[PDB]
Amino acid sequence: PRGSHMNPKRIRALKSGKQGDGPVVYWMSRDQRAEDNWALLFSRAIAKEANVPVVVVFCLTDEFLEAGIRQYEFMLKGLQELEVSLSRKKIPSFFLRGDPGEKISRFVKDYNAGTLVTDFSPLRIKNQWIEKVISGISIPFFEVDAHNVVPCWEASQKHEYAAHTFRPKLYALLPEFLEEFPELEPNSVTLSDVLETGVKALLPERALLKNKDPLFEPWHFEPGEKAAKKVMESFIADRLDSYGALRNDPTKNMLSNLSPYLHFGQISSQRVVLEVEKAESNPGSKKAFLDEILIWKEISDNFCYYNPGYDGFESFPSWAKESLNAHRNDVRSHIYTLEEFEAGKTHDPLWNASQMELLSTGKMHGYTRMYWAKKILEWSESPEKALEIAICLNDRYELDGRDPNGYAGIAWSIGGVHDRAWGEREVTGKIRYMSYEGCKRKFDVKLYIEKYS
DNA sequence: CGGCTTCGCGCA
DNA sequence: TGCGCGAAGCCGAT
Ligand SMILES: Cc1cc2nc3c(=O)[nH]c(=O)nc-3n(C[C@H](O)[C@H](O)[C@H](O)COP(=O)(O)OP(=O)(O)OC[C@H]3O[C@@H](n4cnc5c(N)ncnc54)[C@H](O)[C@@H]3O)c2cc1C
Repeated sequence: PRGSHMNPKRIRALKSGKQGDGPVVYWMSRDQRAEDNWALLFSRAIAKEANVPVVVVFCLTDEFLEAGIRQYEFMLKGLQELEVSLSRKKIPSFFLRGDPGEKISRFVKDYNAGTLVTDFSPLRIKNQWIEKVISGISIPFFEVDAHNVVPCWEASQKHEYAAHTFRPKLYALLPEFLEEFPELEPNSVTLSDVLETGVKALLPERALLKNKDPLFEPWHFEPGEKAAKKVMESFIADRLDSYGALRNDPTKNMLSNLSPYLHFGQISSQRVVLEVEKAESNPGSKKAFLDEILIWKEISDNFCYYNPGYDGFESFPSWAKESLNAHRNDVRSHIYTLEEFEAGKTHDPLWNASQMELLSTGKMHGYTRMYWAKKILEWSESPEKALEIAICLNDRYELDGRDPNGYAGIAWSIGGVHDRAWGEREVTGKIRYMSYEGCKRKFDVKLYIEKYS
């Protein structure tokens, strides 16, 4: 519907109805940014065709209490910045509190909205909210993929077994869907209290040391749309060249460090891709980084979109389910409870340091996250309980948590999703093994351990 | 049947 | 350090 720099395959109809006479509403959830946002861009273009203004609505659920302050403050601080950015474009933004199923339905009826638009998330709860909203409105309802370069439903119509089968499908579609963004045209027809409330409720559950001092260090990542672009620029200028060689060395700060911003949608992944492609850097680094942000990120969306049990044992490939089941009665060399993992009270100082990097920074290094989750399986009572422990700690403490990438990455580590079978072992069966000595031969483990006590 | 993210391991 | 191989199962291939 309408457009010049607008591929209509990025948009799909969720509900048919008679377009009302009122404003077009972008229900923003996953992509909390004003620039490089196809969902906001398509809402703007729709509003222009109907000769009405575009508005933005955001509903804050009670689901923040299940995580921590660190995610709550990162999102809210960024949202305070976004509120101003939209204001400059004469686009009003309304922030609701409660269940989106009821509030968004009510918001469209009370403000006489003409069209409703939302962005795309493959997670179960978003689909739940959408179905409730559909049953509570009569205006058309659209969905736009503003998070993936190639729309999730276009890249593939099925669960992809591996990156080597998904890669050619995804990259074949890049010349069509990888394109520059148009400017957001302003409207022509023209929070801080929520933040103090949520913190007061989340203070009793704060991660604290033995000195009653909080563990989280908030200065490693400034939230917001402007900071995200700043992190992207310094990556291309200072880190991209060495990425290909040092990306898996957790003693070196060579990752992009973009994942917190990407998760809350404060920066567009397509934007990162556009700028990295144009950079003249190590071709091996660019290929490695573009592979991660394109293939692996968007195959995580694919995984959750086509496996609604994406966070459960049932979603593992049959060979992994058969192997792990056979080893359910094997004696584990160690058994730790969730609380003992959470506090870093295992026998393994490398594991403990990884959990400490997570507790202190809210961003565990990408390489050690594999080691971290595989030892949770190795030292747990059962595969299901390891999945519970890993998902729990990931979503509680990772700034980028509660994300398709986390479920796919944990399912890769514990259940062999998007991996293959390896040598038979006790307890972990044919799931890929990673060892302390394997890490010693790859990077300075003692240095990593010492930085994080 | 070729060859698989991120493996360990032997060996330059 | 980097490379090649081993141990495994299966997908798209033919
Ligand atoms: C056990 C486990 C849990 C994970 N949990 C999360 C999570 O909660 N949130 C999250 O965003 N990522 C998660 N990942 C993926 C990966 O570890 C992080 O995306 C990465 O560490 C973020 O740092 P970065 O942006 O510097 O990564 P970079 O090396 O700079 O990569 C750039 C971007 O590529 C994407 N990417 C990189 N590696 C992967 C991967 N394996 N799968 C999917 N996308 C990837 C991410 O969007 C990332 O931000 C998890 C991986 C594992 C093994």
